[PDB]
Parts: sequence; C-alpha cells; structure tokens
Amino acid sequence: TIPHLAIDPFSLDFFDDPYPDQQTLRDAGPVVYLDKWNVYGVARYAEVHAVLNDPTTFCSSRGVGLSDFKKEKPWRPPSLILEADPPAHTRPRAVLSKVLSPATMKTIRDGFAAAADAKVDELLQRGCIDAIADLAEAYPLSVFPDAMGLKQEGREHLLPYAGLVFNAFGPPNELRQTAIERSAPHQAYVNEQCQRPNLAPGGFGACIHAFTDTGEITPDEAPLLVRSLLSAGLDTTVNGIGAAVYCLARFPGELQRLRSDPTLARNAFEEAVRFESPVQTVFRTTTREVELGGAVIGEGEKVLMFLGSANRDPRRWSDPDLYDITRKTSGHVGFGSGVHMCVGQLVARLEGEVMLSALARKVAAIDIDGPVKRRFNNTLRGLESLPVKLTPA
Ligand code: HEM
Ligand SMILES: CCCc1ccc(C(=O)O)cc1
Ligand SMILES: [Cl-]
Repeated sequence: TIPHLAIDPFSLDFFDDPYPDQQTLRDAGPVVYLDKWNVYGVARYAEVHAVLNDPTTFCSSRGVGLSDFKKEKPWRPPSLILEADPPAHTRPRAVLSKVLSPATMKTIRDGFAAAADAKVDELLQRGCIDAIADLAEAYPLSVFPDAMGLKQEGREHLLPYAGLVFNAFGPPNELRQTAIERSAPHQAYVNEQCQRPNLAPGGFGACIHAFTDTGEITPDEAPLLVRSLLSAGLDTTVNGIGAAVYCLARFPGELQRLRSDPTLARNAFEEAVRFESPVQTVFRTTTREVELGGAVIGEGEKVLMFLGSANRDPRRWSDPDLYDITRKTSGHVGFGSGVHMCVGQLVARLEGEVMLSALARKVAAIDIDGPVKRRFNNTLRGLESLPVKLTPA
C-alpha cells in the first residue's frame, strides 16, 4: 500500500538539486516510506498541512528531528517550545509571542530599516560583493545580536551554533556527526549568554527574563527560551534574505517590478520564503495508530514533512517553480502551520521587508558575476557564496 523509496533526502546530491526527487516523492503517493532512514514521508501540500495541524497525533515532544527522544538522549536539553506539546507548550509560546510582539516590532523597526539602508549604501560603494557574507549574513548580524542584548565578544559563535542545531535535526550522517564533534565551544558560549546578567536591558533576552513572574514561565525556564532565539533567530533569516537576493538575481523582471513599487517588498520576501523554503524539513512522532492519506501509520513512528516540496506542490500552487512577487503567498508552510508556526515570523518578515525595500529603492540591477556555491545542511537550504555586481539606481 505505502510505496517504499530509496531516496535519501539528507544526501548531498539531494541538497544540490532537490526538485526532481521532491516530485518523485509527491507523485509516488500521499504517504511514502523512506527505507534509508525508516521514516514515513509526506511531500504534498495537503498532507504536510494536515500533519502540522494535528499536534495531538503528530507530536513534537519526542523531537522534531530524526532522533526519537523516547529512544535516544537528545543532544542538548529539549527546547521548551519547539520540542514541547500542548499544554506544556502553551505558556512558553505565549511569552515568546509577547516578547516578539507587534509593540516590540514598532520599537525596533526604524533602527532595523536604517541598518538595512546603510548596508546597501555600503555595498554600492564596493560594486562587486558576495551577497551571502556581505549581505545575507552581514545584515542580520548587524541588527539581531544587538536586538537580543548580546555583548560584542563571542558573536562569532552564533552562526556555527545555529548550523549545528539544524544539522542535529537530521539523521546521524557525516554532516550531523561532524557538527556535534565541533559543538562544545559554541554550546558553551550560547548557554552562558542565556543567563540574565549577560543580556542587555531592553533586549529580547532581558524581556524573556522579565516575564518570569507572571505565572507563565519560571526563572529557570528563561535561559532555555533565550536559547531558542539564539538557535532559530539568526541563521534562518540569513538564508531567507539570501533566498530573496538569489531570486531577484535570477529573475530580473521581478527586481524590475519591485523597484517600480517598493511596497511589494514584504510579499517579495514572503514569496522567497515559499520559493526556497530555508527550513526544508521538520519531523513529528505519531502518538497512536493513525490513518493519513490512506496509510495506516502505527504508534511511535517518525514522520518527515517536506516543507519545501509542499511549497512547490502543483496541486496547491499555480506555476510553483516561478518566483512571483505578487503571488498570493498566504498558506505557504515555510514558517510552519498551526500551534508551532514560527513565533519569530514578525522579526523575520521585518528584516526581509526592510532589506528588500532598501534594494528596491537603491539598486538598479543585481547580476551574478562569479561562481555560485551552495551550503549543505541537513535542515537548512541556502548558499555559501553568491557573487553579484550591484548597479546603483
Ligand atoms: C525566514 C526565517 C525563518 C524561517 C523560514 C523559520 C521557520 C520556522 C518553522 C518552519 C518553524 C516551525 C517548526 C515546527 O513546526 O516544528 C519555526 C518555529 C520557530 N521559530 Fe522560526 N523561522 C524563521 C525565523 C525565526 C526567527 C527570526 C526567530 C526568532 C527571533 C524564530 C524562532 C522560532 C521559534 C522559537 C520557533 C518555535 C515555535 C514553536 O515551537 O511554537 N524563527 N520557524
Ligand atoms: C525547527 C524550526 C527552527 C527552530 C530551531 C530551534 C528552535 C529552538 O531551539 O527552540 C526553534 C525553532
Ligand atoms: Cl546547546
């Protein structure tokens, strides 16, 4: 009944070009079995959306990577939000939602926007740049560590730590084992910065610690919730902004439309999230026997959701393989869906919008002018290097 496939969705060949294999995964059936890793897979929009929206059957507290926390020790103490189910999930979720609130966005927007304009002006003086190191990495590093309230020293640990986190969701392949081999210093830095005295007043980290007296979280929960933001809050935005720049570089007609109406910036970024899906995959674990698209999945099974494939499923999207900055993007699953849907999405969208606005107003052309290099990670999709020439408007 369930087709068995040998595709390794965590192989370098797959990362290098996932799209043919994602169509094979979709077209084989609504539910497949991946013999390489002994997990169920769902690659169509409908089943990805259904699974994400049934957290009782498809739980998160046994891990959202391959490893099952009922069978193996997690590589670090479980996240109190990502790797929790309701009800334990609910109040930590509420705290992070208030920390990363509309009011907070109002407080940081003008500085995020000025930082975005400044970086584009700086890049335009250089002309030829690497849109990864010099833009997609450099811009989030100039606003996000400061918005967290982190000291200057040790920030070189943040992207290595995030890479480790996202590799650690994957199977025990060489990418994961090498990441864990190298983890100790990045882990030590990140855990230390989560302590209340290390987080500058008015920042995200200080605000989490200040929320430890409401009956929602206790003081000993606040360090791990800071850890969540230092895990999920930087590398994702690097790859999201990198996706959007890569899209604009590959689709000049869409850069030209965005220049003509910079208010399209927010949707141009949302579409880049759908088109490249920086977070490619998430797992769940079944808490009971369940029917899903005609397959009977037993209890205690890992299920792998292909977010990138769901976002390119022709059953749900017209011309899914086109980048369209006026597409109605509502409903894509690049930020997830349901109770765990990205609690940091307002920060991500704010960074993406003000960077795309800056490019829309200041840049006339983005031309790839050098070898493109992909970056390989078990969970994140994005580039290592993207040489572009920027032409001023
Ligand atoms: C383009 C940028 C980003 C993308 C594509 C992205 C993607 C995702 C996805 C797919 C999930 C759902 C995981 C699941 O269902 O198991 C998620 C959750 C989460 N994200 Fe984001 N994320 C981004 C940016 C951020 C930022 C900027 C922050 C914090 C400042 C953040 C913090 C979190 C947290 C804490 C969760 C856990 C939420 C929960 O379990 O309730 N993310 N993200
Ligand atoms: C898997 C989605 C991205 C993500 C990564 C880590 C965390 C966390 O450490 O809580 C939350 C979300
Ligand atoms: Cl850790």
